[PDB]
Amino acid sequence: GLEKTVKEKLSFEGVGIHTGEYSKLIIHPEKEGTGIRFFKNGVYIPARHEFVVHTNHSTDLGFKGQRIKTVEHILSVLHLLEITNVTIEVIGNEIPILDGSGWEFYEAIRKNILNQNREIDYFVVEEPIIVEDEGRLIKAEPSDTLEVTYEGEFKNFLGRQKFTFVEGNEEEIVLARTFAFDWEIEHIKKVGLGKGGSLKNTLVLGKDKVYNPEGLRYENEPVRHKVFDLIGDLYLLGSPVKGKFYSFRGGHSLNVKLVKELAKKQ
Ligand SMILES: CCCCCCCCCCCCCCCC(=O)O
Ligand SMILES: CCCCCCCCCCCCCC(=O)O
Ligand SMILES: [Cl-]
Ligand SMILES: [Zn+2]
Ligand SMILES: [Zn+2]
Repeated sequence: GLEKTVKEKLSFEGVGIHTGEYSKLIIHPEKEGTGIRFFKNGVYIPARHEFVVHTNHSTDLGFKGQRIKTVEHILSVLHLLEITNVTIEVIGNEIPILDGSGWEFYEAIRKNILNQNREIDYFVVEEPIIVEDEGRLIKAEPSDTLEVTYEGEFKNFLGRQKFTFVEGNEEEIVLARTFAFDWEIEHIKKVGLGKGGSLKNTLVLGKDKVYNPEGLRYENEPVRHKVFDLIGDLYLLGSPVKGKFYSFRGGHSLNVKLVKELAKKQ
């Protein structure tokens, strides 16, 4: 595939799920070889693993005193559409959560793609690798196409379920929303996070119920979202990725761990 950017600048605004503050981003086109980078208060923050500063409840990046929380959804959409050269100006300290999925990002960007004059140099997983953390595990192996499987084991009605993404099925995960278990909301609030969360941007699940009146978009929306999250974190490798991944109860922390190990080996 050819490197790509946007035909014209695109903007999105709303509240940050964690800061609860107003935030906006403006995606500006860039020439070939530029890569993906954020811009905040005068500083450019490359969308790469070296700049990750936090991974609990979101993937946050930072450089020279400037931080941007929750980049996983916008990066996932960019990765899925193979947008390789753009500057994402950010107003605020976090990417707007919108409806909790990548839908708005996806539909807007997909309609404004601009192919460029340069072949994409994909990050190709060369050899099998596995990272673990108290039961949680992620395995990556060679593959000509990006394939991502997530298997969860939930302590509620969801039980054990899995979902596999394969190239071409982007629409099957870009609508999956951010979720959250009622028994964990106090903690999230207590650690200074989740200030902008609401039934409008997050699926709240109980031991045996779904609080949102709209219910789940798919019986397995949570695992679909996890796949969506992992795909965004994988883009932190600096280039579109080709490989087969299997995540069992993985989260941002483990996702970034895998990314750093892959980058290290290669
Ligand atoms: C670990 C990942 C997730 C990010 C989740 C942040 C969102 C915080 C939750 C806010 C929802 C509050 C809803 C009130 C509780 C209720 O109705 O039972
Ligand atoms: C179903 C749409 C209704 C809006 C969703 C209701 C959830 C909002 C409650 C959290 C907002 C309060 C933030 C705070 O804790 O100060
Ligand atoms: Cl925490
Ligand atoms: Zn926590
Ligand atoms: Zn997410």
